[PDB]
Amino acid sequence: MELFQYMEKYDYEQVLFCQDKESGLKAIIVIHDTTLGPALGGTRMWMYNSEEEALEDALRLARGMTYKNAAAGLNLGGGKTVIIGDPRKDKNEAMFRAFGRFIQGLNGRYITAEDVGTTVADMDIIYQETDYVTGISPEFGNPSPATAYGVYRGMKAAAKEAFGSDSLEGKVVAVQGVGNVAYHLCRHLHEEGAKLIVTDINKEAVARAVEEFGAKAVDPNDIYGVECDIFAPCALGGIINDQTIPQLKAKVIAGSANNQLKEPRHGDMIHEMGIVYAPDYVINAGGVINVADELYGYNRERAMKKIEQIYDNIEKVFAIAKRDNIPTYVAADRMAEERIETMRKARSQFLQNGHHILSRRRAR
Amino acid sequence: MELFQYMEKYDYEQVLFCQDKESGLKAIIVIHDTTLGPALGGTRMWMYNSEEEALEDALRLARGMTYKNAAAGLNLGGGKTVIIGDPRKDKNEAMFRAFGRFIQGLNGRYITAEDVGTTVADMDIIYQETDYVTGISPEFGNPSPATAYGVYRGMKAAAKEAFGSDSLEGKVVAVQGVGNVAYHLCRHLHEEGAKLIVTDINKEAVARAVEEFGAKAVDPNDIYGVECDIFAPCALGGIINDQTIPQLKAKVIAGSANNQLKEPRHGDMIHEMGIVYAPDYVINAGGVINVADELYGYNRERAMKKIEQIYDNIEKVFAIAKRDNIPTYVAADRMAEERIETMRKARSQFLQNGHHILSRRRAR
Amino acid sequence: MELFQYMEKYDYEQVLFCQDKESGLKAIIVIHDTTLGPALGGTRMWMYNSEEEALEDALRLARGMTYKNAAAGLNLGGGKTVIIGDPRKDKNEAMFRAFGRFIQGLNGRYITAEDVGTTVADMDIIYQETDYVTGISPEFGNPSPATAYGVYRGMKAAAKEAFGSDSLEGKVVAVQGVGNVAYHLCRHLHEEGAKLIVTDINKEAVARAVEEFGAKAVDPNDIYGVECDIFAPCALGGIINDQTIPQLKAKVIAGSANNQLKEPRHGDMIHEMGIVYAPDYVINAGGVINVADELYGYNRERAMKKIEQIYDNIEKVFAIAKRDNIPTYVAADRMAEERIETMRKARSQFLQNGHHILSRRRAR
Amino acid sequence: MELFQYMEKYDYEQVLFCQDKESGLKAIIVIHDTTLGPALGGTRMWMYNSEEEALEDALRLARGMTYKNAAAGLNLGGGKTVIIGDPRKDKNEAMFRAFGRFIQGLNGRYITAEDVGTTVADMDIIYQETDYVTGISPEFGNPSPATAYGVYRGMKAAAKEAFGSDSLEGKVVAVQGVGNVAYHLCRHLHEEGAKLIVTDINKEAVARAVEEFGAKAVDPNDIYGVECDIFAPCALGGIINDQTIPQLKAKVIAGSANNQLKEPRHGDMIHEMGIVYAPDYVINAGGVINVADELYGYNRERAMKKIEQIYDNIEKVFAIAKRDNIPTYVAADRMAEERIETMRKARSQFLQNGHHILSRRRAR
Amino acid sequence: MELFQYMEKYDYEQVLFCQDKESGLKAIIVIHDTTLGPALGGTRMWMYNSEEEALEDALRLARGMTYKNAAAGLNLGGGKTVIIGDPRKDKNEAMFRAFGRFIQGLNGRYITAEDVGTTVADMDIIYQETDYVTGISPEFGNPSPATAYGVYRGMKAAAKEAFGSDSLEGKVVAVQGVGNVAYHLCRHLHEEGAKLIVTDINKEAVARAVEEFGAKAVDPNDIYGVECDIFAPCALGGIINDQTIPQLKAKVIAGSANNQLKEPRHGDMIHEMGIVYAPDYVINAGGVINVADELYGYNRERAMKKIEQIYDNIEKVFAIAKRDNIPTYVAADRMAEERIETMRKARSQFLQNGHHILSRRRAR
Ligand SMILES: NC(=O)c1ccc[n+]([C@@H]2O[C@H](COP(=O)([O-])OP(=O)(O)OC[C@H]3O[C@@H](n4cnc5c(N)ncnc54)[C@H](O)[C@@H]3O)[C@@H](O)[C@H]2O)c1
Ligand SMILES: NC(=O)c1ccc[n+]([C@@H]2O[C@H](COP(=O)([O-])OP(=O)(O)OC[C@H]3O[C@@H](n4cnc5c(N)ncnc54)[C@H](O)[C@@H]3O)[C@@H](O)[C@H]2O)c1
Ligand SMILES: NC(=O)c1ccc[n+]([C@@H]2O[C@H](COP(=O)([O-])OP(=O)(O)OC[C@H]3O[C@@H](n4cnc5c(N)ncnc54)[C@H](O)[C@@H]3O)[C@@H](O)[C@H]2O)c1
Ligand SMILES: NC(=O)c1ccc[n+]([C@@H]2O[C@H](COP(=O)([O-])OP(=O)(O)OC[C@H]3O[C@@H](n4cnc5c(N)ncnc54)[C@H](O)[C@@H]3O)[C@@H](O)[C@H]2O)c1
Ligand SMILES: NC(=O)c1ccc[n+]([C@@H]2O[C@H](COP(=O)([O-])OP(=O)(O)OC[C@H]3O[C@@H](n4cnc5c(N)ncnc54)[C@H](O)[C@@H]3O)[C@@H](O)[C@H]2O)c1
Repeated sequence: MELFQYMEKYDYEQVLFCQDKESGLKAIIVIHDTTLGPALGGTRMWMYNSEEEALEDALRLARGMTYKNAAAGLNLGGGKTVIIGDPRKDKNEAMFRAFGRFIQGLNGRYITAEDVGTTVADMDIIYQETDYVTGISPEFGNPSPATAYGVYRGMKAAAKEAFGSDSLEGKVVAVQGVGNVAYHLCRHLHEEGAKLIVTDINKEAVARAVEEFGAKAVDPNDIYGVECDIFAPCALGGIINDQTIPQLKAKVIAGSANNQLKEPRHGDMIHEMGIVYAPDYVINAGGVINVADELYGYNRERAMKKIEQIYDNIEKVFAIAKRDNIPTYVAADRMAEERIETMRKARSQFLQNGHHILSRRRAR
Repeated sequence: MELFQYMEKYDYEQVLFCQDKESGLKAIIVIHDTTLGPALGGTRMWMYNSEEEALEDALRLARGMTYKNAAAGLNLGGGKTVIIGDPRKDKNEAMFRAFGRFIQGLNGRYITAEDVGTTVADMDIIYQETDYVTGISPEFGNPSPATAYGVYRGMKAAAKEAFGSDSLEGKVVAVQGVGNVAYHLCRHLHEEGAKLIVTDINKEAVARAVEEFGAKAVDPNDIYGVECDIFAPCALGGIINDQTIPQLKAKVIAGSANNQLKEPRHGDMIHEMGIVYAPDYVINAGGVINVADELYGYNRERAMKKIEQIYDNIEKVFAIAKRDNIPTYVAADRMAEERIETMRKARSQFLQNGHHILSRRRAR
Repeated sequence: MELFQYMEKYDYEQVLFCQDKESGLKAIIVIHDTTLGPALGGTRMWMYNSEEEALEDALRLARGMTYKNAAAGLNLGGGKTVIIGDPRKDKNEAMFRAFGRFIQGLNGRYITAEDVGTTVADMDIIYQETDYVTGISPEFGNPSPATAYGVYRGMKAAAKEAFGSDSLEGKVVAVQGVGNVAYHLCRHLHEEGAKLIVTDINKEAVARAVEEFGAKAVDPNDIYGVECDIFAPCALGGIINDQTIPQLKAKVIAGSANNQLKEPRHGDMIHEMGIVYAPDYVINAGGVINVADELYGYNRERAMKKIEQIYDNIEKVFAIAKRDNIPTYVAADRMAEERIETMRKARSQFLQNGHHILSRRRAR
Repeated sequence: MELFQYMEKYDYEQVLFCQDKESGLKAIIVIHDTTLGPALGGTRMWMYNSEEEALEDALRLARGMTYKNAAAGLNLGGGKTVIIGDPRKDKNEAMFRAFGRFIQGLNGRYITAEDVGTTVADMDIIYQETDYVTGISPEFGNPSPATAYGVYRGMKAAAKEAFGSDSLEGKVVAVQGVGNVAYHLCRHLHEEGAKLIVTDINKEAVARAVEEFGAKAVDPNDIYGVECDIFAPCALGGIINDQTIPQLKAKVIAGSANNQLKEPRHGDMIHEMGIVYAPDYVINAGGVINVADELYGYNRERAMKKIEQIYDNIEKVFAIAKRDNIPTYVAADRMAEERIETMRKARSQFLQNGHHILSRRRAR
Repeated sequence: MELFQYMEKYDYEQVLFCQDKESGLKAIIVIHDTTLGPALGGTRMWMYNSEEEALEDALRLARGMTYKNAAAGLNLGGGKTVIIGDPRKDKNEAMFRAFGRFIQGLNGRYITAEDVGTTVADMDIIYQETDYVTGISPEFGNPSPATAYGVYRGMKAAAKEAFGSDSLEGKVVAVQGVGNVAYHLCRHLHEEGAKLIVTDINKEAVARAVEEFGAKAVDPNDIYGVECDIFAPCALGGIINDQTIPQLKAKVIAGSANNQLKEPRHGDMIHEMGIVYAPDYVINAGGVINVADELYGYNRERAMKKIEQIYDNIEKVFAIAKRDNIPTYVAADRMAEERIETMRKARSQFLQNGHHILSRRRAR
């Protein structure tokens, strides 16, 4: 692969291949940047056809988590674990005890959380070996009201961008998927008093939506052509593709879905038309904020006060996009890199007793 | 300025000029005295025309905080920070991360709090770099009921000075400004059963006052000439000036406003007439007590029990003023300096494991 | 002075005005940069006519120590203390106990050493209050053989620059001043087998030089016109001025004197002629290396092995000067700033247990 | 006094004379025995005519607290402080800050609490200097329900001694004094369903007693001659004197009063008659148990479960009194000394990490 | 005795009566002042007729050690232990193990050393229980060359006072007693080249003195009338009495004997005549400096460099005596009290990590 070429083109710190034979563990931990703080990342268990599939996937997700944690305002880096196995039939205790010792042997340099493939029952076996695991605690045990609240605030900011007013009484919001994250979103949007147009691949969830908030049951294939204001995709990625760009009649795209643009040329075309696209990983970053506020000792009010700042994050993305005459998906990356370089240069004076995110401190 | 002459005439320990270029921070931390404990002080952000304006302002406020923290009964010194900038447009994260590291590099020798110009959203960025910051905690998050309760107790003490009885059923209290601190004061004064005469530059707050407690709406320019007993200024400083001294018909001045006397000759004239002036920084010291009780781990009952002692503080000020045949604004300074010198001499025996206000101790 | 303008033009971290009234201390500690490590600097006691004289002097010496400690290879920053007093009649214990507590209250952020005005009898009073003081220890108690050894190595490097050969058998070295630092230098130069031409304002030291190593007694005013190879000034600063540049018949200037060029235009003219000027603060940095190796627990062999690298330091200065087509006194500053920026960027990965120069570690 | 003779006859460890001149403190701390644990004792402020009065008083109370803390089941020794002053007019902050440093300088070897003469407002000034102070905490802030509950349990045990049955439905209890400790006692005695005969020097408290529980208002001088079963003195000491022994018609004396027997010959005569006298410092030891359970972090259920054991303490006193053919006031001392000697001999095996009552341990 | 009156007239911190019955220990520890540091004092074992004899003796020696440790330049207070027993027949291990635990229970607040009555074989039993004991270590094991060296330096200073020249070639020194401390003194005085006149109650030591350095054997009763310059008493106290003042023909009294003046009226008469009396506890303080330098880890060169400063101590005593127009034995007390008050006021700024003499620090 010439793996140091791929590392050198993007400045990856480490890739790290763990293995354990009596338990059957093959894991790839990738730490991209640990400038702001420790590298928080999800632990994803999935079956890949080779090692190179898993390696490329771990490297892309490490870069993505660095820009997410930076542009969210967290003092955390970016990394990602891939466990090569099958989560239906290739789990036991022994691989997670082996894996928790491989995390404890990095000495706090990498913090893990649950992701696609692991549950909060495998981060209890890891917690028996390490402290550097999050999303576990009896105080904590559910990021979906948090992610919905952050999508709500980002939609406020994008509405003040595209229109000037953020009071959404008198707006039309089309929402695809009502799966636990757009559901609380639809709670927030009707409790403000906005009109809702929902769809889903199921109908029982659509029946729940119409019974709760009087939404409009529309078929899933033509959610794209609905004349609305704010289109909020919450189902999958690759939704904005070449096959669907002229189908839109909305000017504000702000949803919780990951990897919304299929190719960056689509983002170029959206910026040439005029659809106000707030970027994908700045809006939906509420769940990562929620699971990173556990590192203080979890408190609901502090974490919701931090999730409230996604309004300001989106507003700075649009300010940089209008200053630099670039699209907004480029403005998100440049916001994050400016925060990384500025905190490299502004935290340079010597202290022999500095605080990081894992520090021992006063109870207060 | 010959800055060591000004430091030597009043025994300032340190002045300390912080600077950071990539974040735009220019700060002046002034530590006057750290005999009793660490130097607690506010962090004030304001735009000054030069450096000398900010320097003179920081030095005056450092001396003022030393006498306030001493005469309140706290084990804390006096200092003050001035950040030279514009709080409407010259804030970001990077200057407060730089500034929090400059506080952490004093090693607990200076504790900061919010003041005129900063909020409790900038002491969360400082808290990511240091423990020596107060007014932040999720247990804590509001000094105004505390400051009003302390003004109430000091008015009890001044009423027992001027009359002998502290039960205020049958008294007349004129209050200017109903802005969040005299409001709870008016709650306390009518729940004792005293008659209220309020005024304000607004009328909606006056309407709220009349609707709540049946106060008397009087115009703001002639609040000074109202025949009353206890005049409680709660709006600005420089109220007692030469233009308004013969306007008074009250004999007890006890309000929460800072810098009440314009010049000390006015205090000389008040003492020559006979108006019982309890001093400004002894009465309104309840908010500093509230934000300094957080250093124990915040508890409401302990802090209110400590705010209750402003009765005794005012009573000792009047005892020293009658012992020493001086005015009361001089009696406040001499009370504070006697407490400083007595705790210098009475805490002189050696211990290798002493407790200060920042010490680690048993949870209990 | 508009002191933040002068701080912002050169990126000073702190200026810090200490004062103590019962002991008579007025001190100015200036910390320029603490990127590489703590700020090591001398404590200089001298009488200045005002505060502004002392302030300008402290600021210049702080910048000079930053570039010296950087270009020497040390993990130390640059700072400087000025005590405003008279060392003949205004010393006692009480000001150094007060001053040692003001250094201990920076928490290791600034390390002090002896300099022009203090002795190793005032850094014993400071040592009773702090650990952040160097040059004191009973293992240690004499930087002059170290500084001479470093001047010897730098002269080796400048001789290989100007000629190609470093074996100095068959060279002519003119040395002014034989005061304890050029004396061991003349030991090294005749034990290699090089011819010496010494001078001094005294004659008894010249008699000692001629009796020891057979040097040539030449008058002090015409040491400049002596036809030689390597001219080694070791007396004062401002030697290379406009009045003496055409007097030289030497092509290698390498001496232990501080502030050799009077103005940088003189360095421009030296580079236009062709005299190989190795810069002043790269050669004579052996004494600072000697007093900074005490921070490990002093060992003579490790410190001499570190002083041996001034050959490589001079060789990199000449490599940058030939790469960048600038003079050598500019090449020294650019070497130091490249080392500062490169160690800012190469030590950026997170550790929660990093080592600095003041760290506790294994005895081994 | 030949003070070491008095110390040697009873094995006092230390007497310790503290003094502070600028605050006016003259204190006598007496530590009798610290075998079981640290010496807990009250701090009593009172005016004595000389030093010898205070010294004899401190020595008697130190021995009394050793036998109380031993026979109660606590891991605490016995000591006592006497401050020589006047609590009406000779208190300030400075003497308690001086005194708290003199307690902190014993290093946990002596723990102080409130007693006759100090309040819980002087153990807040001491708490600013030391951890070895009890009865202060915001969790804690009232030993009187505890002392009453313990008197109730001891009366249960004495009733099973004198009769065999502990169910007190159908008994007659005469109680003198209804001052906050016999009041909750009378609550417990009527909620079991026992008949009450109360008296007091006041009548309003007697009116409260008759209105609450239907007690019988009897004059205070002839409470001694009332035909009853269990006489419970709760007012003063010296009640059982020669003038009142034939006045009794009761066979169970069990009250919360200190120093009940005037001379031990009275206890000899009570044991010769047959009145079941449970001793004074075994019954009323509930308040000391309450203020010593704060040293764990105060919990109400654990402390009440420990106060419940006074039944077993009284039962062992009567078992030793019937085994050894001695009176019961001698049986209390011998119970305590057997516990002291047995815990000297049974805790003799070496540990390098033992637990005492002041130890740091797991939160759990 | 009214022991708090005697404590209050001189500001004694503590008197502390230890006792242990199974070992037979009766000890009186007196701590006078612990402002400068911990209280260093000797442990003296002697038989006194009562307690009051021992108590008065302990109090006088505590005050004397405070002024000695202050005027010597040490960071140590003054205290003194008296053990009431007979050192010929009333020692064992058990009393020193009991006593070492009573010193460890003061927590470093009092440091003990050997004195009249104990040896360095009883401070090995104490060292098995505590660290706060000095004069014991295998590095250490002999204050007499130190005390002689300090007497030599003080005699240098008194010779420059009385004459102007300190080079003692051509002087006459009469020395009584040649017992281990004047012996090394006579070594120093003839190795400078001064003429010696020795005497002693023995003759074999006088024969050793004449054989070594050619001294002059003079009878012991008329050592006082010898026409000399510097009279150096080294035998006992009470030498300068009314019976011997006109016998002197010397003008410089500088010897190592304790308690040289019988009454202070004798010192008044010496100052009225003109005999330059350097005070007793400033000259002979070399042994206390030697045993207090062990607290750093003992090093001979550092301790001798500190003993060298007795020249400067005597010079400041004479400067204060000529400034204040008082005798010199009063000038010694006022030098010490000025050092105590100045270090109370100059070490007042807050640090949470200060160094004292018992602090843990870097090995270096
Ligand atoms: N929960 C969080 O905090 C968080 C964080 C980041 C991203 N997200 C993203 O939010 C999206 C959904 O959230 P979730 O995974 O937590 O719950 P979810 O998977 O239950 O919600 C998805 C629902 O969308 C519907 N769906 C599937 N295909 C669809 C299609 N073509 N068209 C319309 N609807 C379709 C289904 O009802 C599905 O249950 C996901 O893309 C997830 O990655 C969530
Ligand atoms: N909150 C505290 O704990 C605390 C502590 C110390 C001092 N203070 C002082 O209390 C004063 C007011 O308290 P605040 O700042 O917290 O709330 P605030 O500023 O809202 O109250 C001030 C109100 O007074 C009225 N006002 C302005 N000018 C007036 C004028 N000429 N005449 C009459 N009323 C006028 C306005 O209604 C104003 O809102 C201030 O001077 C403040 O410095 C408060
Ligand atoms: N010792 C070190 O480690 C070190 C470090 C850095 C710089 N230096 C520099 O080295 C120089 C001298 O070293 P030093 O101060 O340690 O010992 P030093 O002061 O005793 O040596 C200087 C001697 O030069 C002679 N001198 C004075 N004026 C002269 C003149 N016009 N011409 C010729 N000679 C003259 C005198 O003999 C003088 O004693 C100084 O400039 C010092 O700053 C020394
Ligand atoms: N509160 C405790 O935990 C505790 C602990 C140990 C001992 N005690 C003892 O309990 C006794 C009383 O308890 P307290 O001090 O806490 O409250 P208290 O002092 O208010 O109760 C005493 C009351 O007894 C009455 N009194 C006074 N003289 C009397 C007399 N000749 N005859 C009858 N009644 C008389 C008065 O009403 C008095 O208020 C005291 O002797 C106290 O020492 C209490
Ligand atoms: N060793 C120290 O560091 C130190 C410190 C402080 C004080 N001193 C004092 O130094 C004095 C002697 O020193 P030492 O005790 O260590 O050794 P030491 O007791 O052996 O020296 C005293 C000698 O003086 C002689 N002596 C006794 N009576 C005499 C008399 N009337 N006239 C002349 N000589 C007489 C004897 O030879 C005696 O041995 C003592 O007063 C001691 O208190 C010593």
